Amino acid sequence: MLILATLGSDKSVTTINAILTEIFTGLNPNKIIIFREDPQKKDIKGMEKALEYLGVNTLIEEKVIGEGIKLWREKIRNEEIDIFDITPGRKYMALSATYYSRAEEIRYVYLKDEREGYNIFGYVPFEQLKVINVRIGDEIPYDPPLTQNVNEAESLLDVDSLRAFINILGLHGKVEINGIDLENPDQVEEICLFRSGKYKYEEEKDIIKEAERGSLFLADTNVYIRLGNRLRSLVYNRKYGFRLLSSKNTFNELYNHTAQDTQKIDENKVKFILGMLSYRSLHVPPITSQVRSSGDMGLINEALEIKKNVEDNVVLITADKALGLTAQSKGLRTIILSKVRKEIGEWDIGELLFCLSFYNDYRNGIRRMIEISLNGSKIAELHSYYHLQERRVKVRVVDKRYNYPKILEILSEILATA
Amino acid sequence: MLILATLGSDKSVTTINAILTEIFTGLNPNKIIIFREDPQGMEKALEYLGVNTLIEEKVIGEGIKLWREKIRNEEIDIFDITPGRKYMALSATYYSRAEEIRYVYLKDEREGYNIFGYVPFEQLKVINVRIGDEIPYDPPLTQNVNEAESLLDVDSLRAFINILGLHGKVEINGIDLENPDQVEEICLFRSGKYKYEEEKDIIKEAERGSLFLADTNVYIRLGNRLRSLVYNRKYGFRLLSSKNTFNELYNHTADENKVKFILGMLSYRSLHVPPITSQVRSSGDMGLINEALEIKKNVEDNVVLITADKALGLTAQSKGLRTIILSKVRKEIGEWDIGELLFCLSFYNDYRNGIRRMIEISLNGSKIAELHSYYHLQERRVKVRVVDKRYNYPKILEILSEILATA
Amino acid sequence: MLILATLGSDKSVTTINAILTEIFTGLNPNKIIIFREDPQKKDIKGMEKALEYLGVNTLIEEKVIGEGIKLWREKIRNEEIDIFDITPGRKYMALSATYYSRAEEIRYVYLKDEREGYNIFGYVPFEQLKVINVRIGDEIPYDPPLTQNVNEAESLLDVDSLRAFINILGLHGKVEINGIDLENPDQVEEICLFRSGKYKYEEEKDIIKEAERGSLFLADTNVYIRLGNRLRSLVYNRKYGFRLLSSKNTFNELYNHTAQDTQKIDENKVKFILGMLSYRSLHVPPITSQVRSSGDMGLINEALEIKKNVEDNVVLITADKALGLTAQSKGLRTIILSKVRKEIGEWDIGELLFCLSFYNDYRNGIRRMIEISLNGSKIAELHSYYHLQERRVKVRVVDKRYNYPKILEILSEILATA
Amino acid sequence: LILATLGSDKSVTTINAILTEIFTGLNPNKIIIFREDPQKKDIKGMEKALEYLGVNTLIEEKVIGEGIKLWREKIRNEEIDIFDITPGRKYMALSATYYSRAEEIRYVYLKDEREGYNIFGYVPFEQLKVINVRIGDEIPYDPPLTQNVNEAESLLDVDSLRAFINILGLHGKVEINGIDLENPDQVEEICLFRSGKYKYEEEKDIIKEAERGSLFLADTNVYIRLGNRLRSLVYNRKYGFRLLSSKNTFNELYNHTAQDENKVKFILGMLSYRSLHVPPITSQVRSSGDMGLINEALEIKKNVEDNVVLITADKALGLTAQSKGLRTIILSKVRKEIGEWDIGELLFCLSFYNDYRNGIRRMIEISLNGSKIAELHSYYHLQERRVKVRVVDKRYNYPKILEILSEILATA
RNA sequence: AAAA
RNA sequence: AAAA
Repeated sequence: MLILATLGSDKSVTTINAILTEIFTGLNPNKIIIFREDPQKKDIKGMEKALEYLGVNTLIEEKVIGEGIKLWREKIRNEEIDIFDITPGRKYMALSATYYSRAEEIRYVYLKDEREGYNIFGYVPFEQLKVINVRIGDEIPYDPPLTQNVNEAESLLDVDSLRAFINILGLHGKVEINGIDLENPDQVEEICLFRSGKYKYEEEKDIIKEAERGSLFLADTNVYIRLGNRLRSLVYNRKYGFRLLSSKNTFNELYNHTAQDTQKIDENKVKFILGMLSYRSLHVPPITSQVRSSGDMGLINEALEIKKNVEDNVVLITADKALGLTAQSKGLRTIILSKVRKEIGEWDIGELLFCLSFYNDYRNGIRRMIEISLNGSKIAELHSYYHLQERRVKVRVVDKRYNYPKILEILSEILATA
Repeated sequence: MLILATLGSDKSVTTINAILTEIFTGLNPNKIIIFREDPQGMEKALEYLGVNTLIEEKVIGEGIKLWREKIRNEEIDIFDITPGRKYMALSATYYSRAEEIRYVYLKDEREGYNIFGYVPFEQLKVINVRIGDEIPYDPPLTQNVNEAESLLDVDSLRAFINILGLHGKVEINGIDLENPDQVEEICLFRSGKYKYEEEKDIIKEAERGSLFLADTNVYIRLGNRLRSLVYNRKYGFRLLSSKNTFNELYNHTADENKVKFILGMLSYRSLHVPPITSQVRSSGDMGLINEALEIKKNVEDNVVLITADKALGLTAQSKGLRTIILSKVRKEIGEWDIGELLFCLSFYNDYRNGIRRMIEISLNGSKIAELHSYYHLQERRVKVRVVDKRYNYPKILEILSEILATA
Repeated sequence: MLILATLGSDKSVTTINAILTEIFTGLNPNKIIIFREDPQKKDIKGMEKALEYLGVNTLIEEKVIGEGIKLWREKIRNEEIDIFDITPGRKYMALSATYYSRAEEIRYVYLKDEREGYNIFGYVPFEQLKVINVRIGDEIPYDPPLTQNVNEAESLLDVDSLRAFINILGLHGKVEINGIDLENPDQVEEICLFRSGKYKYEEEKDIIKEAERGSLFLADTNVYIRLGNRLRSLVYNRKYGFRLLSSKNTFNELYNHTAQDTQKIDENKVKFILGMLSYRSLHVPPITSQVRSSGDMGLINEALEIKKNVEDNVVLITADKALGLTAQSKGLRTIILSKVRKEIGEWDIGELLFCLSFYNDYRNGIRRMIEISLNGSKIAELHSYYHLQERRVKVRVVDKRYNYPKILEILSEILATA
Repeated sequence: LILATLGSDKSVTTINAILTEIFTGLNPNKIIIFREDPQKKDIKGMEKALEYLGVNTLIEEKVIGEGIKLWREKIRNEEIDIFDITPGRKYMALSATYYSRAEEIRYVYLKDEREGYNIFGYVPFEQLKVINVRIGDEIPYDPPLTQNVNEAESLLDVDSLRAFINILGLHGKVEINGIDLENPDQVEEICLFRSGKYKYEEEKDIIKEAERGSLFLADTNVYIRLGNRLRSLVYNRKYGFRLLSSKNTFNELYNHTAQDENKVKFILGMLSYRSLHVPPITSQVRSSGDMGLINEALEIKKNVEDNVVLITADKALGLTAQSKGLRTIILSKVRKEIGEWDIGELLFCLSFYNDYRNGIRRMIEISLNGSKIAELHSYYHLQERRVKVRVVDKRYNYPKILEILSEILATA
């Protein structure tokens, strides 16, 4: 009997996430109505299956109306509706619904920081997302449903959906990461913590500042190892573009530690492999052909040769103080990653889990299982995935009541078709 | 007595454009009140439109309850609820003292969030949210604008044409595109008025996450439209900066052919930080294919070659290289870039082998402004000299571009 | 109000083609019922839109009955069916329908040669596919509808669908191919005729026979040029596998005419490019390097080296007599393609149009247009597509009443989801 | 006492429909095969095969010809007790259900049709239901013993040995003795992967990439451990067989077999390699090592349109390949197959290993309810893929029948 | 669409 | 069209 209505945007994600957020306040609709201006490109019944996995069976009817305000007037008014979410869609659609829907309740999902919007459901932490009764103005709490009838335990999750998994799980209690000893991380584990942003260098903000000034960058090996994918944002400036040059010396050092032979894997090969993959994620290998191993003087000399031949200032980025001093002596702008700070704000938990799953799936010695637990009990385990371009991790859920990755997997497929 | 109100969003572009759209329906308010959610040359631009108004920014704070009680404490005639959050628009249309609530309806939102006038005004409808009828445009003339010359980017020049079009027939004089010489035909492709069918193949390959290398002619003819063709949401900018193409563009840029390769190098630098670190030293057909093969051998990504040369493309395909060959042409039946066309035609005009000629914009047969090529180290502008002081909108678009750049 | 019911098999293609064959007998249902023993793994959506372009505009419903002949007993008995098609699905399912259905007609689609089945709709010529009333035994003739409300002129068609387009169009009258003098083809046009199977060499039967004996083949350039993709079937048996070795001499000759430089395109460059593409579709380029051997003796000398170091018999294939005689004087078994045969049976019309579109799109002089005309009236034009692995031809329909490629394009997307 | 069935163009369906009915306890004197086309069997040891089952029968073939009308005419007069309609076209099955003199119409229902069209007994009989279509009762299996054989020895392919186990399982508990797989040594672990009893988690990635049209190169350990199961993993209906024959892998396999302990794996790998590939004799690659395989993959990647993927069981090699831009599938994680796997492949692998084990030679035996039935012996031939089965219990010599059945279907 |  |  319960009818839940909403508005159908050209964006699929807002309409989807508005419906999904409402289901997480305990509501169990039996019919969902999507009022549309224009027909939708193509939807799927996978929304029905994803809702089914949350204990909800519902008919999903789309009603196409058109542009007219009076046409929206009439069809909204004489439609039997119990709850009406108005977060998606144009402003005139929400106005028409609010004033003229016969709904008992009209609701609105309030996202304080819109910069975190338009991502997979659960990506934004649920403390920063508010469901509001627009008629009274009251924050309305989340009642997170459990998963049901989920036959498949394994799913493939990207970094954003892995973080969404943690946030959705966090509605039920305390989520914890097992397999990492946060008080005594080894060399690679410390590297993964920097790569995820849990630990940062204060001088990263100097990289941002120099990017605004339009300088060009060259980085040594450890910048790629420790900053990882986060280096892309630091060196990108909206007005000047991608300022990081593809250092020949840095690639040569990464190549010599990873590609010359099939040496057995120890901690230092995993560390240099993390740098090599991060380097490849940002640059095509500039070395079409060259093999020369210098390390310290090589990067400085490469920066000097570039300095002589471009108008822009060349800033050298390194985590090595001795190299940084030598570069400054030869007249080079330098950013030395030295000051560690632990992040109290936002960081990439998904990236950390990706990095740790990669480390433990290929390390020598006594490896560890990377697991996610809720209120002390194990919920899922994590395994690396071969495909490095469409980056996924394999989540095996050991608790049938909390298999949100399967829903997130289906939702990711819906979002990807757009 | 006449007071116009709107909402203050985190974007300045929506609040600004909502005010200007309302003014362009004939409105001349004395007070403009912007109801904001937090403490965040506009008055000069409204001055240039004959509007002498007080712009007051009234902060209410977060919460729908705070708005339900404070939005009423003001006298308003016309409230435009287009910008801002939904709940801010919700309470404003229900608890304001406004005789008229309006909404600037954007038919296609992908054209939004630009400078005022960028959207063609046939796609922009001002409506009263209670009746729903279209409110016709009553475009004001420019007043007290004494400086005739302005510097406009490619989008502002398009906005000038559209705003001028509200007054009548807009024409360009000094160009005959029939029999487009080599450069003229190129400017048509750069502007998008003429397009290659195989541009869809670039879009399709970009959706699949391929990397691209393009020859010199692709940068020349596709221009900066390459930016949207090779950009995918999932993987981003898929066009590699070919060292072979840069070498050939640098060599030619070291006078009809010179225009071609300056246009190509301009687009290249606007799309790429040049590949300074690459050791490739070739500047020919086989150099491009061989550069593509070397990249293909060493990267995870799929490599696709873009060329406008059948002989190159067929040779590349004979070496196992997936290739997009721009051959077949279609006349665009929808949107293209008049500003890019005029920027391109202005640059050519100064270096034509014939006699110097003037490109001008006219309204209903009467000359409005002239377009002059302007060269700066970094900026990409055209100098517009308005000779009809009633239509000196470039001065206003110049001011608005400044305010948007402050973002 | 026609309710056309049918059986739903694990194959979607047998279901899909059964409905479409019924609708090409004038039938215009408003409801279509699919009876299922199992719920379909996939979920078809464009099946409705395909029928809308044929002016049908029906409902589709999947009745899941399950295992058991009584369960198929009862749930078929109390269901209103006018016309029932029993072509798809298990035999027990058809028996339940032809026994306990209140259907007026019960229809079977008879396919004489099954080997041409399970393909895109319209692939088998409609003169080899019969619609039969099971009660009477009589052959209901075809009433091919036209296309309605389809304004997207352009479509992308694979080889099979292109031949299906011709067969569907042939239901209305004389289908002709414009842009080629069939009786006076030029060098490349003659090559396309052999590649398409319109003309064959009688000695192709010798290739099949020597394959069944487990011989190994070396083929010169003209074999790849003139036989094209048809060569794959000729050199393959289920027992001994793919018998064609990747000749180093043939690739060198193909490379020198196509890849050594960016020479302008004339007839001969197109001819050798067709050979190079065919060669690449059958072998990995064997020479990791160069040997700079090209001509008559190179292939024979290559065949002699292989013969002296491999146990299986080595058979040279060529279309050049002088090379063929020279090889036999050196003690090599040789298959010489000399005797032409015009195909009175089945050949590959889609491949011919592919080959001609490629030739005319990268041609030399006067711009010839490849068109498909019906009853003298231009129906569509053809253009080449960049992607050689997923092979397509761009079809532009100039007649809104015959835009079957859009339906075949939609159906192809459904078939690919398997 | 007359059994009828339909004659399809495929011999296997008509044959297996007859054999399944015999295994529901039927002992006919006359079998009628109703056909549509003038074709025949061209030879049949079916009477000899059925004679070994205690079925002294005559097999008759009635040609009718295309048409629903002709079928309706010629079916009523035929006196038949049991008619099976599983093979053939629908219409021939449709007429034989409505216009036949048979008192009982039956249908052999196969749960997963992907397992069909194989030698009789290949499908586990739990998946095979004989159904009377009038009511719908499942008819229980009543398997006949073997009579009048006197030839103990047979040569069976992998699929017949599996068919032997399944048919023998209708009489109760089948066990394999002389084999202890727990505590698996190096070769025993290999045989378990080849048979599919243990599978790699990353085999799913091979399927995924194959559906996307990728080309594959594999190192030596993939051929050794995956064996002939590679044929299914690297085959896609849209693009075909996607595994390139690596010259680096062939050189390593050739060096270890053509010029003992631990040589068993490399023979097994080479047998799988040749079964999947015509050896790349035309390739000029001469390396036989880790870097050689990666470098061969790079040169192919550079020169071909297809995406190139490397398969290896060596993490150090795979991580090196990934460092060079190569997309790599690394087989590392193991799952115990909860479902179907190849018992015949395991026994073929273990039999071959048995002749070269250390210390004592142990004989592999198959038993029924604790009683020995047959022994498995390795047999060597140039193009065989055969095992030698000596049945010691006259009552259960189904290999002899399967040998005859393998011959009939071989002429396909 | 001749063990779906 | 989660602050045109």
